[PDB]
Amino acid sequence: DISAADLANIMYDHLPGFGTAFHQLVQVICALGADSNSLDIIHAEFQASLAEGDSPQCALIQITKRVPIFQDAAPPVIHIRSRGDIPRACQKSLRPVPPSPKIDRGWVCVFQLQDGKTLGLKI
Repeated sequence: DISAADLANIMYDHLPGFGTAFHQLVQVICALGADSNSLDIIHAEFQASLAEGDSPQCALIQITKRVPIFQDAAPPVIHIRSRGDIPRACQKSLRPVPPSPKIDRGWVCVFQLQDGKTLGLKI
């Protein structure tokens, strides 16, 4: 079996840019998949509807819609020290967090500052 880190780097390589929301989503998919022994499934859903099939971003989103661990799953909260600790490329994807945010509905994660303020990352 493939490690979360390795599968992540494989995914990163298909992604335009750096530190985008889709990067953050890769990190979320690989973490949550690892917690569930689903990295196999995920790796294959990424390749199956990769070619062709969908764009890499679309293979990612399709993973959050098709792979069972993500259905009705709340986005993970990531605690950060400052508003600066959010990758610049994520800035144009940040939104206020609504009630009951869902990963399969596009919410990558929720950034929780020290002041208590939250910023949601949406794809």
